[PDB]
Amino acid sequence: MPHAFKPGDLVFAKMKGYPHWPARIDDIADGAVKPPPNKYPIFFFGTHETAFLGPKDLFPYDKSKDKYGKPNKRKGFNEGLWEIQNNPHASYS
Repeated sequence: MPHAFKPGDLVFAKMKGYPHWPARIDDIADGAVKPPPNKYPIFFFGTHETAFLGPKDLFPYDKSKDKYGKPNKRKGFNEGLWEIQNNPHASYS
């Protein structure tokens, strides 16, 4: 059975106006800004941007990649695809 989302989890994350996007639940580093309650900091592969998102927007990677892991015109997306597949846990600082 599924647990709650934990930092390190790979997802497609859905933002308004963007397609399901390859991402990861990040850790909060010491002294860095904390997300609102019931939000997770999401690092988006390719764009390397952070938003805060609840679970309704978070699609587990393993299960969703057949639907969503296909290339896309969008800036950063294909880079995004490569990162999540090939090195999802690197520092892209």
